[PDB]
Amino acid sequence: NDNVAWFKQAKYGMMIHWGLYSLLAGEYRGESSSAYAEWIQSKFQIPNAEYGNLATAFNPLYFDAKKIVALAKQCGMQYLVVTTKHHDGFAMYHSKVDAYNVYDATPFHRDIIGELAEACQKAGLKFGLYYSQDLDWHDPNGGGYKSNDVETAGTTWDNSWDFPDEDQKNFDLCFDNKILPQIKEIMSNYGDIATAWFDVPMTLSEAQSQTIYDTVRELQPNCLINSRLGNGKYDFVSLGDNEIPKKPSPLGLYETAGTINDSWGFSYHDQNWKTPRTLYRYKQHLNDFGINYLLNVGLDPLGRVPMMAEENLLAAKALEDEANRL
Amino acid sequence: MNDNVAWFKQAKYGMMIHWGLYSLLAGEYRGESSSAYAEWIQSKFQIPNAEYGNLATAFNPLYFDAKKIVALAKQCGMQYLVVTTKHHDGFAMYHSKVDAYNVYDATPFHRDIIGELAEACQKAGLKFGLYYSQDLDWHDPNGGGYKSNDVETAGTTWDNSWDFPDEDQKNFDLCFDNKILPQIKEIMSNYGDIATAWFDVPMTLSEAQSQTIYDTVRELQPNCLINSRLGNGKYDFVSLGDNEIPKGFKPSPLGLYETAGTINDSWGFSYHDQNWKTPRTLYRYKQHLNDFGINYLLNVGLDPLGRVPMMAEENLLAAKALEDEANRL
Amino acid sequence: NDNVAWFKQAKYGMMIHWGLYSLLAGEYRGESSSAYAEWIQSKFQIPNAEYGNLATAFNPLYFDAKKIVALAKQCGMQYLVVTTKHHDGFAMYHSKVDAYNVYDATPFHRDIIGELAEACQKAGLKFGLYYSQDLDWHDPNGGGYKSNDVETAGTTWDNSWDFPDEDQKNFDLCFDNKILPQIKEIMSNYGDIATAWFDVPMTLSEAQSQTIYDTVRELQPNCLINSRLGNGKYDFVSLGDNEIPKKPSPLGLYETAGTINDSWGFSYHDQNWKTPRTLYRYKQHLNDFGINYLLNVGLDPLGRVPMMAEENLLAAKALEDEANRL
Amino acid sequence: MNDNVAWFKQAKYGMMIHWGLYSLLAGEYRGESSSAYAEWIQSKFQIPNAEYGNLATAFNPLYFDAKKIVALAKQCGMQYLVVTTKHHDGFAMYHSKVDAYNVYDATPFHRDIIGELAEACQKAGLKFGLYYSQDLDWHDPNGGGYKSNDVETAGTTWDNSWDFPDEDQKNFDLCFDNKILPQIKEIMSNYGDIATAWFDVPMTLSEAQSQTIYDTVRELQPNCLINSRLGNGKYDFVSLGDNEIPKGFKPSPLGLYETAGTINDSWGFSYHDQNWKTPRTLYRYKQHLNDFGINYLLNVGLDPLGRVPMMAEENLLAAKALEDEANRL
Repeated sequence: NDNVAWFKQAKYGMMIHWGLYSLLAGEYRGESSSAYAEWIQSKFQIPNAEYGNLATAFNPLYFDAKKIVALAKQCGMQYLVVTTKHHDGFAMYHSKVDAYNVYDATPFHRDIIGELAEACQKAGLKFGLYYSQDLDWHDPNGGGYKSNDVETAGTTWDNSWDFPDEDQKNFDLCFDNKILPQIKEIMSNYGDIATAWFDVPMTLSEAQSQTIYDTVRELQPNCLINSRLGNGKYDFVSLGDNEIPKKPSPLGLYETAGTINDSWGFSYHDQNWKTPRTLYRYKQHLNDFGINYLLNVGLDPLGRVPMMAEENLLAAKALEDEANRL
Repeated sequence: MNDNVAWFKQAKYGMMIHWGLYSLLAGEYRGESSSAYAEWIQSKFQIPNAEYGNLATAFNPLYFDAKKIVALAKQCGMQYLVVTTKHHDGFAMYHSKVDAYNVYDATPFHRDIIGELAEACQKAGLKFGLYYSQDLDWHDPNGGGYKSNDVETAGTTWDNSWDFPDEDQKNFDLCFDNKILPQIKEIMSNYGDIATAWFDVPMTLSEAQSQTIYDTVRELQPNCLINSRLGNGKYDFVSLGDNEIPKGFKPSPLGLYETAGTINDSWGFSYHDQNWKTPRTLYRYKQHLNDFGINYLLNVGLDPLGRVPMMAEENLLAAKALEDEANRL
Repeated sequence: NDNVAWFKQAKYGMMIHWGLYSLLAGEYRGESSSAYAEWIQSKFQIPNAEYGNLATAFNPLYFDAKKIVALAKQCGMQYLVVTTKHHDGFAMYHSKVDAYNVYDATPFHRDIIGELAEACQKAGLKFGLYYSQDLDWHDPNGGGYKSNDVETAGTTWDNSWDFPDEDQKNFDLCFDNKILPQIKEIMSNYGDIATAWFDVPMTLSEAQSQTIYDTVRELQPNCLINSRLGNGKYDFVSLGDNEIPKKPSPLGLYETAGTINDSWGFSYHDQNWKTPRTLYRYKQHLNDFGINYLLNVGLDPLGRVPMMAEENLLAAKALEDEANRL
Repeated sequence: MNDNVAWFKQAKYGMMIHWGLYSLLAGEYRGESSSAYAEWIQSKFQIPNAEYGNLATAFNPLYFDAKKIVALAKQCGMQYLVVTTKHHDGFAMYHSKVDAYNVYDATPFHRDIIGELAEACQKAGLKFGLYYSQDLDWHDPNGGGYKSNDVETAGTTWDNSWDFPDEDQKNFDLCFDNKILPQIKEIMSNYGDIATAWFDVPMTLSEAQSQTIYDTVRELQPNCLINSRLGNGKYDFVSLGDNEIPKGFKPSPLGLYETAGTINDSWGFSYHDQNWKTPRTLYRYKQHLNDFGINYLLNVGLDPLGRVPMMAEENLLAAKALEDEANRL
């Protein structure tokens, strides 16, 4: 597509983390999440019955996709990527296949992904999706259960507390019944999807990885795919910073994702916001190396960009504009 | 007797709880900061009652647990707990017969917070006090404040001057008769023995109205000790305000004194306010007040899920450990 | 002078707090100063022999008046006011009358006020002076000793610890021997002085107040004088914020002084920096009411503008420029 | 015996001290932040030795008091104290015969910090350990690091590649023979019994040179327990690095283990780093390490006046109170 040229020149995007984890805001029964507040269910092994109950309290009165996209646009971000479903397995769109979602399970009773997809269409911002194709703590057969020999931002990679029978788990059950169906949903509704963001597989076959690639290719012909999916199945390489000089990308497309503070999900204890000058300088450094900066905002329980995140994005923009006048 | 006088003389330490619709905004409104006082946020931004009240539809504090809150208070050596029955925004945190603008009728939560705390205290053996905003009520067309705006606040005007912008056609008596006295009767009649009563310094309240509340409390709660703030003849202990603390003055004839503070700089929960007093500051202040025969009433602003903030709990518990250490050495 | 017109249009100035208190940086023997780190000697009643000993450690290797004035200039500040001598009584210039000064008492062995006066001359910034004409904790007969019935940011207003004989103290001794002589020094050397900043007298006669007024008028004909001096003896009223609407100034000249964090002097525990947006908005509000914003920087022990102060001034400038383009 | 082995098994808790020229910059250089590691600041900004060394002329820590530091350590139940004799910047914090780039010869202070701490520990009955950077030395033309820059650091290059930019003409042997071995002999001979010895993992040091230091320490300080970091045959306790802590691995044949941490995120003092671990975090970590037979070596980065930062002292003391409370309950 002309989508390859467009990504080469896009430079700057907004990432959005939002889900049930946002209501706990980095805190559980007087104890801190790790740096990663969105991992809180794994960190404290919160039973699905309890964690899911957060859905009943999810009523973000101040959520406004128009205002979020406007902010992104004012900062010169040319695209927006959003959590359709994180490791906890809660869909932030109206999933036909699973009622564990913002639309069916919450007083809010609205499709977040829908409102953001629309807001982007009208503002002329491309629209990307993140989806956790491997881990699903809500699914009896969610991924992670053949790869716990490594430490996480929680405890185990899988829901080992609600489903403590690793040897009687089968990821295929989860892949066939939830993963592929939900990927079809998000890739079919919500119009043109410019970017697709999957996790590095731990517990899914080359087949399953190839399957998602094909499903995305068929459904969203122009959709650029994050390297994390698999060694043959991508269009741009997501760089982790220590991979940047002073994973072959044949299209020459590169993205580095970061957050303004230290968490992806909202965390009221994390006030360690990168200063405007840090945000601007990092953006400048990545852009000069032909790397897109995908900068994460973790929306708060009322659906708001935290005050200091908004302030710092806007001040970073002012510094950039000032510097482009010289 | 009122052996309640002797008990207050020796109580030394209490928990205060601020909680209401303001807690959901958590010191933030449309990208902008509340003042140090997050509970004033409606006045600060002149949030129309229609919008602010809509917060009630989002109030579902899944983790609220009066037992756990009272247990914490008890573990820190606090002998009583005082709670916001209704703050300046005029939203009742109990099941008010007289006004449906309350936690029970207006919220998914559909529960009486004052009730659960009153019970939790009974069972734990902690006295139970009440705070009520008898003068300001931003929800009431004729709420107080509208004859006293010549002075600055933690918001804008003292009264709801935005929804009700006709200062010259306002009458507080309407509000006093229809909401204030009735609600004070409610909280002073239900929820059992009330050990402490906390009113604001009147701005827009006659001597009559002040005397009326005094009498109502005296009749309903014979042993209830009353905060000086109410009125110059109408109290049992003087609440001291920081600059009134030892190294005009209102006579305390019973010798009873209380200073209220917060752990951070806000009474209501505020995400942006992480300026928690260290355990050593909490302990030292408590010790200083207690040595001058002053009770320390220390405020916790519960978060939107009904939780004591992690750093508030940590700091209370560490302050307790320092105190115990010091009482062994 | 054309100095009246110039102040009406100046809008923005840098204030500098710096002295021995800066080395303690808000901390003494494991205990915190108040919000006002420069009050630390009074707060802990540090004996003059000990506090003065800080002079032996005062070697600010990174002090650079050119760089400080450049920053001020880049932020659009049109003048710079500096502590010649704060309540602790230590002169930050080469005082003939008292060797308790940066030049004579410190390894640094340099005139701070001199270097700043020069840097301002060359950059085309006006140059103002602050001087504590009443309190002097180093002087046996320093002020404050007839007015302790009120609380301070320390303990007593006077040095009541080294000199504990209030009834045998005589401020005239201090006024004649240190105050008037030092005011003559700072008002005679260091060239044109655009602004003069005295404290509200507690313990000095109408005579003594009139005397300083006259001395300034004679020495610095065009020097605009801060209302704090006395009810007949000023050119602009210094406003304290809660005095601003929604002290008659007949020239129509107004100044409000603030700090970026909560302290005037450097305080390593005070990281409560006003955000760029707060600084810019406050400046805008004061300027719209015809009030000059005098914004304080408390230099650190090495003579540096703290990193977050510099960042926040520069970002506030970028926001202002952005807003002036619209 | 070496009853020093039994003593380390039961010691549980030690104070580490970082202090040097880097402490005066306090995590800041020309308007810019050090990394999390303020002590790396010279490498981070490639500060020429002429300039960085000039900091020595400003080093006059009027409030340094080894007695008070050791007293604090003792009150927190720390049984030993380890100190930076010389960090990567190559500045000795003792009176080195072999190199005048030291606190005694180069600074107004004109005093041996290692000496005063060694004495203070003797009198208080605390063991005394030493840290020394045997490989990196940014002051030495032939300092280590110059054959291992393919990996990222808390600064820029591992070696001083800015003052000495001729990697291909550098020879570490020059540095080892003339500065490293001589200085290790100095610190291991003066300052009395040395209980603990802390070297960096070699990058640019032969087996010979590693064995040499081992032997030198063994000869000079028979009872000195040596940190695993030195070399795979040349140690007595394994220093565990966080991700090595229980819920390849190097065998500890004596069963001796140490984990070093800091209270905030820096080893050296940093004005901008106020991210102090809470007392409850300190206590819990100590408890967890101790239960797995691991000693907690907890670092304090002294400020330019030689002071334990106020929040470091507060947090150590509050952590102690929590520990004592928990050991009564």
